[PDB]
Amino acid sequence: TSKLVKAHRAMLNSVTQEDLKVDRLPGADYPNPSKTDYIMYNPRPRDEPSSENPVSVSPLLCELAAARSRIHFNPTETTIGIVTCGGICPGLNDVIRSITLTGINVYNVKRVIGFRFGYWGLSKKGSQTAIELHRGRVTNIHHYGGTILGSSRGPQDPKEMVDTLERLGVNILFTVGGDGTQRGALVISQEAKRRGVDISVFGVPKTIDNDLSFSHRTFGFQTAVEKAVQAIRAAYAEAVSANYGVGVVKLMGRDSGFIAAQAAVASAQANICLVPENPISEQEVMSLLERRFCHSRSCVIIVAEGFGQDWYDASGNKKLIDIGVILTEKVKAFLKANKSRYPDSTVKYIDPSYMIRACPPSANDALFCATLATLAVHEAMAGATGCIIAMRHNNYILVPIKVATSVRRVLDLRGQLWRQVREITVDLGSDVRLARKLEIRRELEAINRNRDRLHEELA
Amino acid sequence: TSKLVKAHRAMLNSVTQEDLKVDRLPGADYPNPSKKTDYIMYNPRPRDEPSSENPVSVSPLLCELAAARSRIHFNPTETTIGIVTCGGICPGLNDVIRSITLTGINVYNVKRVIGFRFGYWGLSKKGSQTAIELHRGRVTNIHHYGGTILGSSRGPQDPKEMVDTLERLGVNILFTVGGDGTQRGALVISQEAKRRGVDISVFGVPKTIDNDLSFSHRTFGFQTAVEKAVQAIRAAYAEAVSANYGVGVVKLMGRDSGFIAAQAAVASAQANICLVPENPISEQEVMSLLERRFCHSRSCVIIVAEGFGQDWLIDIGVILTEKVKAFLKANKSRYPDSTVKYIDPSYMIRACPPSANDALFCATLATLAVHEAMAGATGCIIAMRHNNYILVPIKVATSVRRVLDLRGQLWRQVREITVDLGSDVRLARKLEIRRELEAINRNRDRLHEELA
Amino acid sequence: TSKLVKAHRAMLNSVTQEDLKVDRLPGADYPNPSKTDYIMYNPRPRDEPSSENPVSVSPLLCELAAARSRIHFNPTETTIGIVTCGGICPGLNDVIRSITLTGINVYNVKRVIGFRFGYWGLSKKGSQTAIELHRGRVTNIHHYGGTILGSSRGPQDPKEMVDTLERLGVNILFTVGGDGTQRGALVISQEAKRRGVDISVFGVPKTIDNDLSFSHRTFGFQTAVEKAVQAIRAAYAEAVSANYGVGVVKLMGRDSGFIAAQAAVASAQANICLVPENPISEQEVMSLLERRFCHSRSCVIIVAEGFGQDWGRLIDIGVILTEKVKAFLKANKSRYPDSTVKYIDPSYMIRACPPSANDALFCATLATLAVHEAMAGATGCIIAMRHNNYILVPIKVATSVRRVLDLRGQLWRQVREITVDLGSDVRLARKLEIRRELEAINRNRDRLHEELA
Amino acid sequence: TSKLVKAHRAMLNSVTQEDLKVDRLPGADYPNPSKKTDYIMYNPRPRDEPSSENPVSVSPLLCELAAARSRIHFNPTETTIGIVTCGGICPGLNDVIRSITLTGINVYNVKRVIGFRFGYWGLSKKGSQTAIELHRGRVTNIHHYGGTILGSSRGPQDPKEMVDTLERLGVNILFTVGGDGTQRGALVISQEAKRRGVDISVFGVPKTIDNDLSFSHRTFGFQTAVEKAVQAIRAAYAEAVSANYGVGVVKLMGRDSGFIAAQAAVASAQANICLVPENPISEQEVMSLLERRFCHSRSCVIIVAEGFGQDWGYDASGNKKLIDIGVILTEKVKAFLKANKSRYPDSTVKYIDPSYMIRACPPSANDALFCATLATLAVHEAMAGATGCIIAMRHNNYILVPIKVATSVRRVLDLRGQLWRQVREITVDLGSDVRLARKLEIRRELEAINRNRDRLHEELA
Ligand SMILES: Clc1ccc(Cn2ccnc2)cc1Cl
Ligand SMILES: Clc1ccc(Cn2ccnc2)cc1Cl
Repeated sequence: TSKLVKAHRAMLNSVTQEDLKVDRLPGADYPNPSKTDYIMYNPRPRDEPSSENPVSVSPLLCELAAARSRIHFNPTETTIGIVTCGGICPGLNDVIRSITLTGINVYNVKRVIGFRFGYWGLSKKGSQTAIELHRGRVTNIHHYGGTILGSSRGPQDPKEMVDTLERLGVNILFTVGGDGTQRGALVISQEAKRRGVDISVFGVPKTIDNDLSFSHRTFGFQTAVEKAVQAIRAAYAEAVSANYGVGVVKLMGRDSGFIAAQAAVASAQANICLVPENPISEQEVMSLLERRFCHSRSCVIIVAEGFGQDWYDASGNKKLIDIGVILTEKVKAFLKANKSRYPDSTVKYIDPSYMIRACPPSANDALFCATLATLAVHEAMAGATGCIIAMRHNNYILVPIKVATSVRRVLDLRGQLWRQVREITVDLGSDVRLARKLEIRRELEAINRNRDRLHEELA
Repeated sequence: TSKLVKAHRAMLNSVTQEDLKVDRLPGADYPNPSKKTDYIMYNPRPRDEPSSENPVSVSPLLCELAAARSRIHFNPTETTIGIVTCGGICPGLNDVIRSITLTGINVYNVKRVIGFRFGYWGLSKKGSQTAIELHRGRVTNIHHYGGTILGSSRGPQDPKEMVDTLERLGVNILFTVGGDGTQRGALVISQEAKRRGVDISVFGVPKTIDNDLSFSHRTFGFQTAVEKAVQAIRAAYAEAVSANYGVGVVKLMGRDSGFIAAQAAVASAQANICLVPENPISEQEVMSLLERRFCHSRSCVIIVAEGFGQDWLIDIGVILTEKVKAFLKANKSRYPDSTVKYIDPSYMIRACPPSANDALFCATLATLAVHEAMAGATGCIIAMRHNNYILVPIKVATSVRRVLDLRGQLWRQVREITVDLGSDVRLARKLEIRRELEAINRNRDRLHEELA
Repeated sequence: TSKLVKAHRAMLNSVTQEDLKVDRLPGADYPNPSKTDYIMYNPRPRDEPSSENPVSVSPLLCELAAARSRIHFNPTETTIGIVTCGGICPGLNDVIRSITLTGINVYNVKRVIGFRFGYWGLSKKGSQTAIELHRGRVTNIHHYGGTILGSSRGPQDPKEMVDTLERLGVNILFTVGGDGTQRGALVISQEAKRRGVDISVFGVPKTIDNDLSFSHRTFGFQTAVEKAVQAIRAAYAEAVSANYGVGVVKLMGRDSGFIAAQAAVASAQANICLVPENPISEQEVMSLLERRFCHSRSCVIIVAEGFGQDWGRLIDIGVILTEKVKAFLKANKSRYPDSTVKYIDPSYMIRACPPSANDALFCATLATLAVHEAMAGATGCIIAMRHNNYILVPIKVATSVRRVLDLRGQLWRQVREITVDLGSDVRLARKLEIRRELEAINRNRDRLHEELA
Repeated sequence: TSKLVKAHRAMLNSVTQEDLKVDRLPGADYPNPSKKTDYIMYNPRPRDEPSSENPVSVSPLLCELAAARSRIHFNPTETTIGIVTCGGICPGLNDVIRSITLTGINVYNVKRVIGFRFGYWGLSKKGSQTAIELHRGRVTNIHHYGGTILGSSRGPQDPKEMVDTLERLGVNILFTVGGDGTQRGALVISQEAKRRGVDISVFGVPKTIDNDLSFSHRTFGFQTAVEKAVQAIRAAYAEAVSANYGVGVVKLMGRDSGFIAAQAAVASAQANICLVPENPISEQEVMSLLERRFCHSRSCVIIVAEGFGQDWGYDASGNKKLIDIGVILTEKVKAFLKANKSRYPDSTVKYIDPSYMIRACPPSANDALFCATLATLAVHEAMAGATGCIIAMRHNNYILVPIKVATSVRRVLDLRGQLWRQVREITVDLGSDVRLARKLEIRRELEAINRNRDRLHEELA
């Protein structure tokens, strides 16, 4: 294929144009109380600019998401279900709210059910806990972080859940969660189709890491970066205030390190940036720290939680070793070994994970959540199922779950972002004597200029 | 015929593929002390249905991708870079200054970087005296602050005077950070310096908060502007809600667009009326929407773009404010006690550092602008389209401008939350209290149950 | 009488110890389901530290506010009323919430009524709009600015309002507003006592200007400063970006200029600071601006809304001062050729916002104590903060005097410290400046030379 | 001892009026280049009721007010000022550095200002080499940032070495920005420099975020710390609420006090349990409060001061040697919930150490102004020959406290005071019942809602 990595429980070994076909629940009878279009996967041309229009490098076309002239489900007779799974994430309530109010205010659906604490709230034993989502209940939930429905990790019995959906007359079930959640949602889809029950299962991709394939952005990412940067600023001030001071700060990234990268660059306070895409040895790290301490009394280390997972697997995804705490103790033991050279020295660990997830979204992420939701509803009412909504090239597209779980995104280590990271982070490939000379040369040239202009300012 | 408007002094009456060719200063001798031009389609939509072979763009237009080049035209250790910030301020102006400075110094190792004070006036013979050296030490933490250390000013100077100053200071590359007018001036400087046969690259960094730049989905400062706008709406709302028949008027940015007005209205979800230039309506149309709102609520919030109602360049905020006040003082009968609050948050929106996302965006826009100017790009701007960075000829970028698609999903989402006269108020208000009552009865039932 | 100013319709010409006696509704029968103490007005000693303990300069003693062993009203039989009057203010909802929940959760009162849009919500035609304040209704109101009850300026008929209080069985009415509100609340108090009706009227002082007498702090002030400072930072960046750029920024202060002062000092970006306490001429201002433009291309002017109220034909001193400066710079185009003047009214972003956590805690405490005291039969009085202690002040007193910047005080020192001084010869000052600048840069030069091998 | 606690190595067993006398360096020759000491009572509470004569303080103690003096002791244009920041960082450290610098330069026009790097180590022979010049240009915008440009370090140095460096650099005034350890060191330097008869003024700027300083209602950084704590609680709460039987443990500052824990708990109003050193309780007492909370809610938030429960797991450099009560309490709760899986089946426990986001940040504008004032006054008084003393804030006034006194006593939550009331008001009380008492509460909202229902039915018509 091209840019993407094969996921660990991939259902596809490649993606053909057929794989991108979005399952449509049979029928399209009722008019929207309010033809499918495509966009190219790759907008790069195959040839150089000749006489005729340009041609995509990739044969892949993606289905654009938008409110349909004809809808499949009958508005005033439909019941919408929502369930939030996994760890929390900025704007979870924003998705809940926009789904609720699009169903109520735009399609005028019969009712909206919010299932409590993830898939457990569709189990026979926790279907008792579900709640009614009227306007009054979601009025200001978007002003807050986490989820009013609550969440939980891991799966339930597909049969139990489809049982609860039928019993509550749920025509559309919106699965707000990560890879594992949407793979579960495909199981529910194939169970409800095994029974021939008219239910649409539709995924709203919840990943803060923004490692979603056929996606440039997922909701919560931008807010996560903003927060990460504020955590780095505190790590930096804590580290700078100490002689041979190290600040370790763990940012999100199991599979990607997009947060680690973008936050490192944006703060411009990152001296070392450890991401899963670029795995390096313990001694490689300590060597970068050693280099840094040649010329500065201060080092700041960004580490993605998915880095150095050799210094497993829960329910869907993978059990991480706490690389933050490991890396912290490794550095401490390295500095206690070279007390000779780095006499007084201090190492500070920061897990800002809680302040990053558990907060309302930036207005830009809030608007993005609102749009992702409203469109997901517009399409589920038009019989879309077994699919997610994502953002590519300024457009909203529908991706089959089977595809979206098969491939994942990952830093291009030859790309402009990672350039800008190496631009600011320690490079062993710089002679520190020669570099530091040419530095003070410029500093001196500049200060002598000011000296000259100040002499001039005497009457 | 697509989603662009032809600009007021457009230099092109159409755009052909030739018009998109980016001027390259002759020669490409020196190697990038760091380390074929590539394209992306204008329109990524296919002409046909998904058939056997790969899909084909609806539009014949191809855009030049911006990236660090294997071969550069200018000699690093012999080059001098010039920067000038023009017009009104904007979030992350200092971020662009800093990243240009430090990319030139730290990545290309240029001889020196000159910052011209207060816009084009700082290249005039009479203000070239005020220009400053941009060493690392001078730009260290400027990105943490709003406005511009160089300072800015509106309007033009003598092209000859400015090229004179560029030659005298040995400026090989001049980075013009400003709006439409600035970049049109920058093309004048380009054509003057080429009339003299002087090896200077003039390169534009588009400064518009309104995000109305053609061949662009995003301009630096926009996201931060939205974030701030939303915080101003939240204060307008709390001020209006606290009053019986309370109106909050809040003026957001938008001379030509109303992208801020729209996105902020939707994101806050506190906008009852949203006035933008793209949708001009009468005074009575406004007062009718306010009247409708006051049928069911004691509270109205009005978003107005500074470029709206320019037939009532005129302070529509203060006009609209007095119009509403005079309308409510007429109709005291119906709206007895009533209060109207004007808010100009313009100052808190422009004059502030960027959000981390806009900071990263500024940094990238800059670093790439340098990577391309060193590779002999001139008479062009850098913009963001479809997740990619592209080089657009100034002649093109000034010929068309962006504008809200009133049939597009964003404006849908605005009408979704703002007063609609086209809704029967009796029928709507009924179906409202029906749901309210259903919900109340549910809670009632569960509370009755709570006898353990 | 010394450091305070006499208010414009003061009910007292001085304050005696008797004037400070806080009206107690007769009876104290029921136990708190949960002796009055004093603090000195002035804690300064009359004499030196001699053999015996020190003695206050002032004879005045203030009643400390705290939960009483015995309360006057019967908890499960009491109804509490709240009304927010005037302009909004950070933490209005915080006061509403803490009063509500102290009455409910601590005293377990029968019910709590919130009267809509200020005194209008106690008028016969408006009492229909009042609302029930259960826990569920005030749960998260403190996260927001302005008032869920809503507010309105001006008075109503005292008789109409006492009529509504009796009809709704309101035993305690909490008046959240400024001077005018509490003077109205005393009228209601004296009307309800003219009828012999067992109602306690208790004031929670709402002033952002913090010009309340017998008070060092009022709720909303700290938050106001924080916001003011953020407005100055934008004014500054707007002004700096222009050649001969002026930023005018109007902060709160009708009678005081405490916000103007504290914000000027805290930002340290204020070049001129105009406050009502120090009224100066138009030409005095333009002279300070002129001085500033001798050495800098940038001036930032803090103006209190109550300054220069004699410049007009409150008058909008922000807009006046703005046009005056513009006309002065257009007159001296010769000297200040290109020049720009930017006005900023951040008034809306300052009032209409939730409180800083420190102001939220302060609101919570002001409220909870106001309830603890009203249940113990306190009436015709306000609660304020003096010298780290909470005290009860008779409204008659609190409306008679107001606070005001001490222009010889350390704060105003720190303002003059950073704002243009005409009393500096600019030639001699600017010399001694570049001397230090050069000394400093030569030092760095020396240390950089050292860093080479 | 009456309201205050005796500190662990207190230099006084009581405070008399003589103990409050602020050491004045002999002489007061030069005029303040800027154009008789006043007192305030310790306790402003009267002994008797309001009778015929003026009221009399309960306490005989009078405190010296701090303010710019008509006559100063040191010669401005001939004086050198020294600054050193010690210990852990704190909001507005740079604000104190800046205001001291610029008051000395701009107001007194002192000869020079030296900033000693990384605490007392920067006065040691071996680190005196690292000290820096503090000109206007160097402190211009440092106040916009957290931590210290000078840098800091814990622990002591040789008093002789440090006085050696002070004499060699001609430092007339040394400003010690640190905690009570730092100021006790500063008294050692004071008594060493007086043993040599060297005209040096040692003046303390109290750096405690915990706000446990005696003869002080406020220390710089406190308000900002609260603000930040509250934002950490809000994230702890949202993380806990999103889980079925979800616990959020959040460690706030408080080695000796728990003022942050208390004020943050009350202000957030999201705290279900609040553990502070002043009120030590058993492991089972905690788990019992959690158990109670889980009877009625699926969500618990626990505020723990770092100085609480220091007997669940002596004394190295400073006061003690703290066990990580955050991590202990976290594992204890986890093991308790894993034991009662029966009752609390699915359950989640989240630990949060927001310590770094609280210290390492610039001050709130209110704390910035407070830092600026503390500094400018400290300079105004050191120039007027004040030494062996700190500046603090009491009853809206700035006072000078002898270090010997300030290190002898410390503040601590009054557990019968209105603040701690307001904490118990919102935190789990075992003295509400299972059902028979714990019942009367679930009323109100239902009674209210039928009224609104009725009026909404009416709005047909
Ligand atoms: Cl919501 C979601 C998130 C990520 C992915 C692909 N992926 C990324 C990392 N591991 C799998 C797929 C989906 Cl459906
Ligand atoms: Cl910097 C810039 C800003 C806006 C536009 C398009 N335009 C023209 C007039 N209004 C918007 C073009 C450019 Cl090049």
